[PDB]
Amino acid sequence: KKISGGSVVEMQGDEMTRIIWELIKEKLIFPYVELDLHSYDLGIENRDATNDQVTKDAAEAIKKHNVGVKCATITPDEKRVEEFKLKQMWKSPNGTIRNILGGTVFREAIICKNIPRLVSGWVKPIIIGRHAYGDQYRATDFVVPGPGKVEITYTPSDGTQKVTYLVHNFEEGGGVAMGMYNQDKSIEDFAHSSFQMALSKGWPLYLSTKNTILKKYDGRFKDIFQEIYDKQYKSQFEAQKIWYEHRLIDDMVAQAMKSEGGFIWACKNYDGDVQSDSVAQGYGSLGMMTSVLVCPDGKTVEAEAAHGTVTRHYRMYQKGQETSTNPIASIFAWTRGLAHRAKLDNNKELAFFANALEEVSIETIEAGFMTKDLAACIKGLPNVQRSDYLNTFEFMDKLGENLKIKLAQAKLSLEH
Amino acid sequence: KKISGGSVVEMQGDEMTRIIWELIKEKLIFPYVELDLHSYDLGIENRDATNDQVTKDAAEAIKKHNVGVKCATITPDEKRVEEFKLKQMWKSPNGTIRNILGGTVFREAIICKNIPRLVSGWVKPIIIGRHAYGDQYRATDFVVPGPGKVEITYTPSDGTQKVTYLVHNFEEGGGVAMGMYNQDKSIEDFAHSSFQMALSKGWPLYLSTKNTILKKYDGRFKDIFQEIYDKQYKSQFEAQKIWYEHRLIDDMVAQAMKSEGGFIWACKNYDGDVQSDSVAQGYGSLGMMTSVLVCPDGKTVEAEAAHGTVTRHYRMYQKGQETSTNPIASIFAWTRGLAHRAKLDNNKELAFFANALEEVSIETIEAGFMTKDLAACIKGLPNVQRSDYLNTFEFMDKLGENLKIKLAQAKLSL
Ligand SMILES: O=c1[nH]c2c(Br)c(Br)c(Br)c(Br)c2[nH]1
Ligand SMILES: [Mg+2]
Ligand SMILES: [Mg+2]
Repeated sequence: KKISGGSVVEMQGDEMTRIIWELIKEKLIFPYVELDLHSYDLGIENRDATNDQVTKDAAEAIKKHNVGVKCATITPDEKRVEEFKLKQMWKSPNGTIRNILGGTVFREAIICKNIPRLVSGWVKPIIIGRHAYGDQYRATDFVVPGPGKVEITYTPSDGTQKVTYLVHNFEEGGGVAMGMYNQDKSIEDFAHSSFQMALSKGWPLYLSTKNTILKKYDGRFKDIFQEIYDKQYKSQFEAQKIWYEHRLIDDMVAQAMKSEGGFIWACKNYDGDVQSDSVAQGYGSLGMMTSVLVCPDGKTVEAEAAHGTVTRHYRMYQKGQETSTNPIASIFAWTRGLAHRAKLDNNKELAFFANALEEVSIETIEAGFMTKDLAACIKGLPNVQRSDYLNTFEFMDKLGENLKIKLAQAKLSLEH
Repeated sequence: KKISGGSVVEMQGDEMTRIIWELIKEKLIFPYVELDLHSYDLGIENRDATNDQVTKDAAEAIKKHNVGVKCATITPDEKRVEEFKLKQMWKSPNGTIRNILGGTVFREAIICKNIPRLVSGWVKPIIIGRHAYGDQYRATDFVVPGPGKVEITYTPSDGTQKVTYLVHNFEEGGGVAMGMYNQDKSIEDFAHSSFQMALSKGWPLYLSTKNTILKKYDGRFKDIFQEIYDKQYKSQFEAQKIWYEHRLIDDMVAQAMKSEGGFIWACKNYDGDVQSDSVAQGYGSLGMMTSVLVCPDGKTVEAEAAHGTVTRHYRMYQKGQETSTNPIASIFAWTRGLAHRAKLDNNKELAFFANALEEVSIETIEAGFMTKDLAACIKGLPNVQRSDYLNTFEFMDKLGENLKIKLAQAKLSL
């Protein structure tokens, strides 16, 4: 007897993280949970073979089944095109999925008592709410080949007017130009999700923009957040002795760095990409971070392993060398996805399991059993010896052992 | 007898930094240096009164005299428009000046042995090379009022073709849109300045972009840097056992944070704005940072006090309250400007003076005499008592006393 998991959309990935993904399912999920798994191969070869259609199909399946769990993938560059003999330099699958679903990607460090922080003052968590739609991630950028005029136009759908703004007149040589946008409804959804997250955690909320420079573009984010706060959330914030404030991005980063944590940080798409990584590194390890896309319907989520594909480790693995790759981000993509699945299905057994696997992952590391990266955090990379860490397989074995113990003990406890 | 300073363009600023600016010239510069000072009032009231023309005139005067020194100014928002009863919400004077001059803004922490870092590993300096032209700082952004099509077009000056790219078709409601650009020549100048800085310091250089997303726009920065490195700087870097590498911005920040410093970080305009402040905060204090615009001609510079205008302190000052405002950024705008002036004029006396004032500023803080902000860095703001710091006037007095001693001793040593 396994737990009835329900419907989950899974997206397979690339390189080392693809290997780890299969170990996780084989050792940590499948022995305990029975799932109706809707699998999509987002490996670079399958994306190339389906002309990136598999990415769009996976995003539509998430809309249908409400929970997706995604493995980290390769976003190809010139070198990758040559390596895999790709038809095109395919766009980021994350950008494609996020553009289809919309929402806010909430990112937070996975804290272990024995991992030292780079920022000693951060005693409370920092949650990054990254706007997942538009801006640089759905932009139109091109090379300007020589002298000439770049203009940007708006034509309302009634056809009664046309506005033409001059971007730049290139007089000597060329350069680059780009157009980008955002949608009012997407900004409103981002605001609602940020206010709701601040209220569920009982922490103040800060929105960062550069509205002093982008008066109209960033000014709209600032105006939409303020308007929604004043009309729908101000009394709720006052009741919990918390607040909402707008800050300039350069002021916000410096304020975050010298703070003690304990706040929600609403970031525009590009800033949330950079800041979520910086904050994760500030808590100790870039890889020790959750990443959950919360869609506007309040029912759909996509949990992911946000970090790289770890090419260096993958090359070693191919050459038959020993590797010690951290699987926690991939584990927490599963647990966060299963926890949301459990919440939708009112499934106490799956809710218990998802939480238990997160506890086991943290308790394992805190018991002194970890991969090379985490061992380097504690000791410093030059002082790390083979005895200080477990290889990928040894670490997964330790986790499997600890998970079995935790679930067996919980079964025996509820037997009265 | 005073030192013959030469021609310097000065730009007066706003609020608390304006007060401090006058104290600096009165106590630290004028008693020792005779200057042909070309003064421009970039105070928010004068910018409003001249319809922001004073900003453009100051930028042209920098082109002419090759040295500018700028006080921090207000970039107005809605609240500022009401406060000063402004005709318009005037654009950032820094954006206006940088757009006219072009170049790279080099930013670096001002290190004092007794100020604790937030990042314990940073034992060597991090120099940020911020591209000072285009991108978000010369963008065309607007509100999209409802459903309709946003398009971006390119028309070559020969008129033989027209490219129209669809930005977005707004189907339900409106939003926002923007167009932005950069110039090949400006990118090439940014590359040259970054490679030259890395070679003068003997440190590796990293360029950060998001070329995996903005394949064409950021790809051009990456291609121009690589092309210039391979053709003009690779052997020079190999001779100093240093290197140049491109990194994705999110990877670069994490790598910088866990490093020990000791590198040049070439940043695009927007990233250099955020990262220069983050790095300054990592070394201990946001305000303890130099900011020098190095123009493409290799002759023109604009040194500035890049931090805030300290409105909170200014309000206290107006109410007759005691204030303790750090003047170091404004002092180093003067010293960096005078050092460049001295280099152009081959003036050993001015070169000595500029360096001496930087030494005095650091030695004064290291002797335990500092403003409230620096005292809070050492003790923690709740543990700071009035006896731990000097007010603005007391601190400026300490510096003046120390500067007089240093210059008198150097004169006697001749
Ligand atoms: O953009 C960012 N963010 C950031 C942080 Br959150 C830290 Br702790 C640090 Br030390 C630095 Br350099 C940065 N840069
Ligand atoms: Mg990232
Ligand atoms: Mg800044």
